[PDB]
Amino acid sequence: NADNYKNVINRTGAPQYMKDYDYDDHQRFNPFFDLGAWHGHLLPDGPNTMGGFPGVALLTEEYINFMASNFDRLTVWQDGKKVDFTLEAYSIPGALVQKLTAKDVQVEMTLRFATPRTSLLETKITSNKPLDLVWDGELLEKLEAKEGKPLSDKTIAGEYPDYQRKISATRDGLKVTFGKVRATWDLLTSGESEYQVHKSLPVQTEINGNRFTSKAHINGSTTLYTTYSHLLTAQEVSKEQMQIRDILARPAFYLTASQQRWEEYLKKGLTNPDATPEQTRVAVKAIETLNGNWRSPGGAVKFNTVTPSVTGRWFSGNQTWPWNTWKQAFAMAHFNPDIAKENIRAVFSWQIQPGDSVRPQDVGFVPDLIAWNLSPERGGDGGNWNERNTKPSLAAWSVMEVYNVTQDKTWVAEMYPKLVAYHDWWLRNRDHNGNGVPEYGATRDKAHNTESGEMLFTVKKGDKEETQSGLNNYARVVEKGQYDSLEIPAQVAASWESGRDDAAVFGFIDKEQLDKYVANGGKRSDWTVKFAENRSQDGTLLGYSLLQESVDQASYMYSDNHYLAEMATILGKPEEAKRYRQLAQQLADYINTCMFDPTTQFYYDVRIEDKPLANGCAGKPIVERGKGPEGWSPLFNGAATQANADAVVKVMLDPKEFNTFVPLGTAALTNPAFGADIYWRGRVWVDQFWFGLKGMERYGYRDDALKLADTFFRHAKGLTADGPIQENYNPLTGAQQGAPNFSWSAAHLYMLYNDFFRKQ
Ligand SMILES: OC[C@H]1O[C@H](OC[C@H]2O[C@H](O)[C@H](O)[C@@H](O)[C@@H]2O)[C@H](O)[C@@H](O)[C@H]1O
Ligand SMILES: [Ca+2]
Repeated sequence: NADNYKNVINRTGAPQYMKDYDYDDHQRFNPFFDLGAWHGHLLPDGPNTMGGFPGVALLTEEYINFMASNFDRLTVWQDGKKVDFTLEAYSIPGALVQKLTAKDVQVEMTLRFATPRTSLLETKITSNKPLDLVWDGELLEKLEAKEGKPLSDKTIAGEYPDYQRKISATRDGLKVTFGKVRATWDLLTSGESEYQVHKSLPVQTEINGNRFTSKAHINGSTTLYTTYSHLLTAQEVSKEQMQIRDILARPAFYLTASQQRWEEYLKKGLTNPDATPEQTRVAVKAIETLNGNWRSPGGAVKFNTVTPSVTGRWFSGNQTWPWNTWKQAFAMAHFNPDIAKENIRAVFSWQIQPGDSVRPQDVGFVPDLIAWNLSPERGGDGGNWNERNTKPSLAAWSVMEVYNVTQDKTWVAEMYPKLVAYHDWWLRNRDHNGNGVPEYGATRDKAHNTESGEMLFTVKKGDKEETQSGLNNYARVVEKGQYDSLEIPAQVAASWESGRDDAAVFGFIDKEQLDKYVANGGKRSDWTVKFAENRSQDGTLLGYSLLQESVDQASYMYSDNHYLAEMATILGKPEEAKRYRQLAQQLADYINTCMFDPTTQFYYDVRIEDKPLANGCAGKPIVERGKGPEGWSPLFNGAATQANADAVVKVMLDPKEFNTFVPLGTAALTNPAFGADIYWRGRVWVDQFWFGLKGMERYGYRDDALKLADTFFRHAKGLTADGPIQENYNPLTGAQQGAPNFSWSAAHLYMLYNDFFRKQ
């Protein structure tokens, strides 16, 4: 029951700036969103906010921007005298609650969500005499701050002259109008968006520039109702009036709907009886977090989706990525299965079709990033929407977990063809050596190449830049190697497509570390990831590949074939299933044979060397760039043989390798590029962690995973505090880092609850 879980996350705070950013540019507060709505609310922290839920957070299509600190804050007056209240404020799963206590008057305010654009406040007043009610509010003025401190003296209206915010009174409340602003990286409004306030009683309203006062009289105890609605289009504004009228006409129905929606989340969700109360509350933090990141249809995205973080700088709006989607939907299938199915649908709703007007050669491609606004290339003015690359595909796994939970045959029939086209695209456009095993890469694009299809790249040295074109020139410039750095947009995009930005296995390594690598007898060339282009037989360019085959990528492909075979068998396709089992078999054979080094007893990526080996392997395992989580991807995805897996677990459990203060980080201590505070070269991510625990388990090492889970739990910082879920942990110290309310950490924290956490 909800009440058992008060203040799981700290949702207090009084924003002072539109961008009230923390150190990494994320909104430093944690607003309550639900039902996919495009606004959210914080709790009051003291006297100045008491009587209201401060911090109206607006989701301006692709970003989170605060509107007001105080907005619709109640204050109570009896015989011209202000009533003095003391405050209790708390969140629960699915609602914010605050109570104001005094001698002769008491107020109970409960804020829940009614529709995907409209939240509902219930104000329950209890009094033995008549009362005068004052609500007040004030829009924000100041622009930007970091850690509470201002970065400038810039004002919101200065920065956006065409915003022209205007508070206006109405027949049953007030409203805020917003002018058109197309600040592509900051603030995005249609020109007809609004924040509407509607009340269940007549009120009298005074507007004073960018603040308001509103008054009313009541005879005694009474429960009144208020709607708050952020609406982004003229068409939304019209289509809501009707739904506001039905909420005020029957509030209890909507409270009850929400109230019940959440009891069912918690019921379906909290299914591990071995878990401790502390661990069960971590699971609920994740469910809240995950549900908060759920957005309803909005702009170009016709489905309900889930973003990496609603308070994130670049993860807000309905901006959706396939990678974290699979992880999110795997977890949310175990509690909010409806929206898990929609998240998957949303990612596949812009899958490339035959005859596409941008990339007809990318059929099956699933974009890296979809959002409210399409790219100029597709008709919109969006700067985030991205088809430079996809991301690593665990689609079939994620789709199969929803079916595991629901048993819905029609779900599998819906998805199968979407997945098969994605599978086919990998093999056609990401297998430079037609050898059956994928590379990470990039697509053909404005940013990657000329209109002739000649790959762009910039050569840098000292203060000198030199943009050039063509794979011929690129090859040469690399051979000579007379540059400080070499920027290839297409190669930059394949690091995105890898899922890891700074990774050792893709050649990234700081001066001082590389120097010690050389002093230990390495050559600098060992860290140079070559790059090539994929052409059809017709000579058409299809994209690019890293001249390197990644072991995680091959493992995910094994999974893809594995699950597509089961899906095929379920849909009564025995011959398509036999073919996927065979592809799977060839991938396991290639992974074990080509990517496992018996010497160091672990898996690694392979180079696509200029000529293949005697055993069909495109190259030798890239052991010289150290070990990392990809090493146990074959265990997780089930590609590994019992023996090879036995070896990998030996390494994983070794204190000098991956078994650290927080285990299973993103580079072993023995990696040459290792850095404890480096995101993808040391720091522990919960997904990788969990892939690893599952991997041990699958090959008989459940009790060892349970140990590591207990270590993770005792050591990972803040896990049982009330702070938002973040991205990763330093493996030596436990410090958290990365964006608050990070979905996939929630996805996988939740699954750690479901699989491995227990009473010790
Ligand atoms: O938009 C493509 C990109 O989106 C996500 O990364 C957002 C990044 O945007 C800027 O590069 C910013 O400076 C970074 O700090 C921020 O993480 C995603 O994580 C990438 O994989 C890629 O899809
Ligand atoms: Ca290949």
